[PDB]
Amino acid sequence: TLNGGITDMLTELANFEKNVSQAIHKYNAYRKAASVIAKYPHKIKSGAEAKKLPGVGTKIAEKIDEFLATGKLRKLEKIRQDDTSSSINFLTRVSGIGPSAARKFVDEGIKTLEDLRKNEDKLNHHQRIGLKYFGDFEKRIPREEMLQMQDIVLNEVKKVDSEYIATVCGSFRRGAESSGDMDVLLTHPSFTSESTKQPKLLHQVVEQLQKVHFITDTLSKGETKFMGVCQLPSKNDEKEYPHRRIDIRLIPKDQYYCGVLYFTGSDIFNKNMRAHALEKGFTINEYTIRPLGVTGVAGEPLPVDSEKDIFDYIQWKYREPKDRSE
DNA sequence: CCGACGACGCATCAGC
DNA sequence: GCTGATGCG
DNA sequence: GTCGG
Ligand SMILES: Nc1ccn([C@H]2C[C@H](O)[C@@H](COP(=O)(O)OP(=O)(O)OP(=O)(O)O)O2)c(=O)n1
Ligand SMILES: [Cl-]
Ligand SMILES: [Cl-]
Ligand SMILES: [Cl-]
Ligand SMILES: [Mg+2]
Ligand SMILES: [Mg+2]
Ligand code: NA
Ligand code: NA
Repeated sequence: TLNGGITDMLTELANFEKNVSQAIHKYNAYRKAASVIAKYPHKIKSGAEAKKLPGVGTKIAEKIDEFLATGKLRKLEKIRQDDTSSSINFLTRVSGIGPSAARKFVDEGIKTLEDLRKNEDKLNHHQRIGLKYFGDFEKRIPREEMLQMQDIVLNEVKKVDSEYIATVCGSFRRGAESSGDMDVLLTHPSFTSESTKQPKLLHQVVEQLQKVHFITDTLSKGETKFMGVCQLPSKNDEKEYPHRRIDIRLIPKDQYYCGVLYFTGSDIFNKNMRAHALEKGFTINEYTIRPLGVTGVAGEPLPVDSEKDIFDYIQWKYREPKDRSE
């Protein structure tokens, strides 16, 4: 990767601001600069060259100059030395521990993996599962395994009701050679924006995937969103596969294209696109694109029959999923 | 200078 | 119990 | 932290 040293430094700065400083706009600003530098097709030679890119300003250009000249950033060398920041940064790597809980735990003297294991009684359900699979959740998923997982989910949903449609989204749909988790978009004709003609539509799918021992744990579960844990079956005498994170989102069937646009991401791509929509006078969520009125209040949903229709409303050329990895 | 920075589901808690 | 705010994702 | 107006 052409500018990997720079984008790694900006990512570490972003994480510092989110986890330690609890400065979410600085977190998003460093992420935006790292994203625009990541796609820049030249090896950056100066901070001035980088400042030409949108989202890189004076402060980050100065940090890039320091990094290019020395290979390091003093500000980060200090943060890495700092016990409190280091402990907080670590604890947020556990799923369900965010910046607030991480600082609370560090305040109570809970600062290592050992400390967490000893104090399991102070964790909520999600954090408990995140700790149990801390090691597994740090591993990437090879695309070959993503394909096996897709084949299980799609076949088990079909067994519940052949009218379900399950689509694997996220980085998988963008063509990534490895993924951090599996994201599944689910639809069923009995659930539309107009009516819900069947209860338990997500529940029945979750139950079936549990019955065949694919889903192993639940982090959170409502009528439309499931967050949990899953695992591929292994063969005789084979080492078990790592446990993996799985997210399932049931979307109204008539709102599939807004839903698949949202669930394909990337998250930075959606933020860029939704910000552009606002500049163009629309608001986009996972259900609808609506116009903004003279006062800025959302109007009625606009008709959408393809992902491209949403790009057309905001005057963007269509971008295939593989070109949305921002 | 200075306001705005994407949009939302589920879990948890405070206050009533 | 319900409603609203906050955390986390 | 950055940017548009
Ligand atoms: N704050 C966020 C977080 C995520 N998503 C989205 C964009 C996605 O593509 C997606 C699926 O979520 P993931 O967190 O699982 O991210 P990815 O699938 O894109 O990458 P990976 O899971 O490989 O890390 O959620 C979004 O719009 N806003
Ligand atoms: Cl901030
Ligand atoms: Cl460094
Ligand atoms: Cl809506
Ligand atoms: Mg994903
Ligand atoms: Mg996910
Ligand atoms: Na710039
Ligand atoms: Na976390």
